[PDB]
Amino acid sequence: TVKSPGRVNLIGEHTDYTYGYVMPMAIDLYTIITDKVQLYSEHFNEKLDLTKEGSWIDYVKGVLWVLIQEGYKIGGLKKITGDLPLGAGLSSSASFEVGILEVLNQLYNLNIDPLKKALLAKKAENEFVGVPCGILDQFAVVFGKKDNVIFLDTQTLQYEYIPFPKDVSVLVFYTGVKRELASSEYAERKRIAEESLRILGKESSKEVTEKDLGKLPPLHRKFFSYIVRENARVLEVRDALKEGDIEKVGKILTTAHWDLAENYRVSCEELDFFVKKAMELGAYGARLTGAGFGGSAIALVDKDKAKTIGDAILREYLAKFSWKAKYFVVKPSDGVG
Ligand SMILES: Nc1ncnc2c1ncn2[C@@H]1O[C@H](COP(=O)(O)OP(=O)(O)O)[C@@H](O)[C@H]1O
Ligand SMILES: OC[C@H]1O[C@H](O)[C@H](O)[C@@H](O)[C@H]1O
Ligand SMILES: [Mg+2]
Repeated sequence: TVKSPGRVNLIGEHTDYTYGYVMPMAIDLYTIITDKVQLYSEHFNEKLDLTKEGSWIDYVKGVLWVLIQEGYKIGGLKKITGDLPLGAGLSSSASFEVGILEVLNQLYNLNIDPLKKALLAKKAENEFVGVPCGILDQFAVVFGKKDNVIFLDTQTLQYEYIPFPKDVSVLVFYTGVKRELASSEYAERKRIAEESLRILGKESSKEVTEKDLGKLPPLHRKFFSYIVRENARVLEVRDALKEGDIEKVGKILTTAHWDLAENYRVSCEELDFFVKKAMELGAYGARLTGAGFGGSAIALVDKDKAKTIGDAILREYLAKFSWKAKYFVVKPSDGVG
């Protein structure tokens, strides 16, 4: 049996597709996997000689395809339970991918080293399932460590563990919203960023200057100016956190949210409602997490106060919107084990 965590991004959003900085954490809500390929998906109540079908099994088929293309000698396997909500923005995708991968890693004794576990799970999701996405999710879910977040330079895969204060909790709030446009909006942001680097002669958003941004056209400059600003915030969250100044960390997430919401235009009414309400109830800061357009948000909150805050925002939110929102008081966790 294998426990694969989900994940949350502390700071550094829409940054990995230009090879900038990122600071995920694995969280303590999991996927749990228990001759041919025949699996029971407990959530769905349901299913080597490798076609896409249009169903969830496609994540399973993409990992075996990716191990085989790489030459590993594996076989089949014969149940999936879990805490983790699907489609919430807590990357059940990556949890499931690398949970499957590590079952094979353990059984068929592949002794695959961690960073390849992540790069392998991400190729399965990019090439097999049709879904674009940097290394954020797979890395977090594999490299998570107990009382830590992971600073990652995604250009160079150079990472650093930074203790997250034990008397501070990350409040995860799932809005219940998954907008249908989210997918093509992600790809547009991504298309536009790729183009910007290309116009500028640059290879990463770490390199980009004030005079560089002046050379981009209106929308490209609006979108890329945000990324250059996040990169800087990540570095500032990095120092703040290593001094245990969680109030500075919190102020920075807050700035980040409104830069995301106004400029990169990937927030929505209900993420903003959560952030606004978190701040009326004493949070250090709060901010959407993941792609945007719905999904989940985080608030930094004292541990002793977290359930009272969450319950307050939940009821406040459920009076305003009809979606099935949930929240979780979450602990930074170990990656796949
Ligand atoms: N426990 C699971 N059992 C079966 N399928 C799963 C499981 N976890 C994730 N999945 C599959 O992965 C998808 C997760 O979707 P995704 O678009 O990446 O949203 P999220 O960001 O939460 O991962 C689900 O739709 C489902 O097809
Ligand atoms: O930072 C936002 C985030 O959006 C999605 O979650 C992708 O899977 C990530 O790679 C990253 O781009
Ligand atoms: Mg996902």
